[PDB]
Amino acid sequence: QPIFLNVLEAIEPGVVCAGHDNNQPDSFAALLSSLNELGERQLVHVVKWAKALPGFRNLHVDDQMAVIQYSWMGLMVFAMGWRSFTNVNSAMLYFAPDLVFNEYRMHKSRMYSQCVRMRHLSQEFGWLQITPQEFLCMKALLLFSIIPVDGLKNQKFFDELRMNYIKELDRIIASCSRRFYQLTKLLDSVQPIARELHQFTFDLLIKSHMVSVDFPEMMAEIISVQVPKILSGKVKPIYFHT
Ligand SMILES: C[C@]12CCC(=O)C[C@@H]1CC[C@@H]1[C@@H]2CC[C@]2(C)[C@@H](O)CC[C@@H]12
Repeated sequence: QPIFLNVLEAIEPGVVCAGHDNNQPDSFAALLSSLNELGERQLVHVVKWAKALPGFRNLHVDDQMAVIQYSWMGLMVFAMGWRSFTNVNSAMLYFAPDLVFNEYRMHKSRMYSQCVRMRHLSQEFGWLQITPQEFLCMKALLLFSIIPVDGLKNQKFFDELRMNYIKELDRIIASCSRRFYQLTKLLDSVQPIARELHQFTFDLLIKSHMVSVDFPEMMAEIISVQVPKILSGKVKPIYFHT
């Protein structure tokens, strides 16, 4: 109904295929290379989504790219959890229409423990009865949920932007106080999942040539330049709850 939800609903990216050959057997190299390629493809959509968000041009240009390059993992995981919930009721991880992870592929990817936590996130959309509007509002907040400890180039504009995206989530929610507690808690729970994936993908990139896993260009750069800033503690998530 407001101008805010109109925009989020209008800019929400469509379907993104991974390009996975489902005829080949489920090897560690094949699954991860297809996930990597899906990441490269989704990263193009996340950029164009982010730039079309209300007030996103208020940020400094370096801060615009920085906030995208830090928050992409959590954003994509959260959207994937939503796809998994809506399509297959959180039974499998719906990374893309041509890349759906069953229990076997959770195991063959050597990421079973991480896939379990992502499936658990997907089940929370069902357990908490999250609406599409709450999903979109929450997802938009995740873009503004990880920053350098030293701060951004223009920190005031980020703070003002983050404040307003919190306000919009509180609005579309509305002893209802428990709701906001729960949604903030669910948003916080994305961050530990994203950190495990940051560690996994970083380790995988280092050893990629040995295990024949293919990393595309933007993924290789971001995982080698931006992700280690997060893993070294220079860049950290903004939690709601301590
Ligand atoms: C973001 C992606 C791809 C987009 C998505 O739907 C969620 C998914 C979560 C796991 C990521 C994957 C991109 C490729 C990664 C980073 C692998 O290198 C290891 C974990 C994978």
